[PDB]
Amino acid sequence: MKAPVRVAVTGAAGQIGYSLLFRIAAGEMLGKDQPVILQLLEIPQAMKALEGVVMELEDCAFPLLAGLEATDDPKVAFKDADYALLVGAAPRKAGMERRDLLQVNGKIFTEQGRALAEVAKKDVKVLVVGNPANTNALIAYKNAPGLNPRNFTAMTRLDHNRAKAQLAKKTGTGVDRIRRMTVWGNHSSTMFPDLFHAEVDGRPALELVDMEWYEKVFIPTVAQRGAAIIQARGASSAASAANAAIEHIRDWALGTPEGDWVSMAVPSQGEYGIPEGIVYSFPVTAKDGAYRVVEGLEINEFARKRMEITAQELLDEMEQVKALGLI
Amino acid sequence: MKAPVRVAVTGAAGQIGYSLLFRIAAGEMLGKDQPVILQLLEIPQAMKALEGVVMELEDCAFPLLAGLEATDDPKVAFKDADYALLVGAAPRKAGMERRDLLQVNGKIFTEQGRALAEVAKKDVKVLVVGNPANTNALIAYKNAPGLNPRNFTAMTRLDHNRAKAQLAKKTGTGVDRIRRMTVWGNHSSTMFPDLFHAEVDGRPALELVDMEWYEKVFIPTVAQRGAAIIQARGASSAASAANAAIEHIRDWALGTPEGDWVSMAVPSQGEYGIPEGIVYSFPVTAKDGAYRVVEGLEINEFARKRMEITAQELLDEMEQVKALGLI
Repeated sequence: MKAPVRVAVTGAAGQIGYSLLFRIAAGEMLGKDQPVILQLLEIPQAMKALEGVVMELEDCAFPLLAGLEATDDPKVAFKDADYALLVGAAPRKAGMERRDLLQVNGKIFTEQGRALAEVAKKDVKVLVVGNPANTNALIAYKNAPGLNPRNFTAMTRLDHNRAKAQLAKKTGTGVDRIRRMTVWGNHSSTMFPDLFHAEVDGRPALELVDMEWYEKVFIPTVAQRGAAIIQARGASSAASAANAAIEHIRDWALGTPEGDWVSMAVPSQGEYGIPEGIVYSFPVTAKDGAYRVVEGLEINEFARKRMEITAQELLDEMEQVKALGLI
Repeated sequence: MKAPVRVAVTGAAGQIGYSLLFRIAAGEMLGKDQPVILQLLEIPQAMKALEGVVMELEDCAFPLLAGLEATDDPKVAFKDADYALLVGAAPRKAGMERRDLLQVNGKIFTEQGRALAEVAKKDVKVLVVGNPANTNALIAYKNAPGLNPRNFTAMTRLDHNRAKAQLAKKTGTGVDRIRRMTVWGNHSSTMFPDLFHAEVDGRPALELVDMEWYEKVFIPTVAQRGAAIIQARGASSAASAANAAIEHIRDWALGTPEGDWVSMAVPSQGEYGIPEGIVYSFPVTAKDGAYRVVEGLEINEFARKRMEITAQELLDEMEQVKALGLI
């Protein structure tokens, strides 16, 4: 009954894409009643592999996959796109410094931001997964004239889900009974998982766990989780990252649970005193395709300090891209 | 919410498992209101990697995942299991002939067959994906007296889904409009994709495509599809295989659509003249945990010949394993 929506995904032949595309086609991201047209983008040298991915999707015989297209041209992939997941970023080259990484991404996201502004739906919803997510999203929307900056977001949902999982394990309760978890700031190590407003069965989390555990165990464990996965499996956490990306888009489009909220890195408008422009993770609720930052939360010194630290890291990264003339 | 069911999966840390576990935990296999308890099995050397997979699953914060346990002991993994997906088989390393491979698979499935008979639910539904699927299932059920042999099946759903995709592509119609596809016999190359009863938008398939294309293009392409994916992506088609595995269990536990059927390799009871005992793919309809071969179908010589050839291959494999003292 519903008309198909176009979903563009970059870095389509990579690991996250491999764990992501099949669930999207299965209807797990936008609803089992929502047909989807996948428009996949890859760099020229990965087009053969992308064709392999296309064949696997066809071999799933998905009743909701209304269309499937592979290309190496952003203007074709983003054509009339309703949603865009920017997964592909700059590969970690050898003998390459951090700054050098920034310039490569700068070229990638400036071009993609331009393509989007040129051929996608004016209200296209964008999620940046490629690292560094927050700054890449910044570069993208700053280079997307005519489009709504607020429709450019970055992912922190994996960190958010990881936090919920740790709290559940600690308190011995189902993760499904955990709500109001918050991750503030950058996608990086300065990211701040907030338990001050989180609840376990309706009870404040800090009534179940002490501050020492929170500061000395919870925070560092959430921040190091990605590395733990790598040390154990010998590969990055692509499957859980893909799940988080799906949930990020899903909750944004279909809505958040009543009385709960999720984490999304979005362009700041000064909420909580956070500098404008930088893509910062905030607690947010969503309804009918629009999100809103949850304001009014009490912020104590402990949280304040960590929120400012991550904000400053984001300001620093923003300074660097400005210097490089990317924005 | 239904009471939780226990789903055992072997080779849990491998490629198929990585594309399989998350969708199962998401409710894609048994329904969005059916809680699941994943009991994962791996070989001792892969237990660390499996712990990594366990962490990624936790990090998805799945509301339906009521339990999660990793082990290297089949008696622990299959304990009270309602479903068992046997994915892990013998790894083919250099210096191993067919006989060598059959020996190790023989020990693997005799042990798992015995473990299932000893600790799993009496009505445990078993799907064998590890190759050679059909023969491994035979070894498994023959070594599981006490358990319904019809409960031991082998997968042909990927071949089935691939066949539907090719027909859809050729006729230029949505794959959702393709029904009554059938794959008979062995999981291997002698596998026979039947187009004589298939319909496209209600019309007989052979009315839209000719026999020349069927024999010279359709059959070979479906048979070589797995190799085509490897050549394009550089890796096996684990995601589409996991999808097929999910649909195989899903359509069995829940049910097949009205007026349609699917393909499943199951212990023959003499249907269509197929020797008794060998796990052979047949067209089947299913309802709430029980399937039935679609008998009474008109079989032409073109199909008979191929059904006969693939059946002979299975007989020979059965004789090979019998001579090795595995059954």
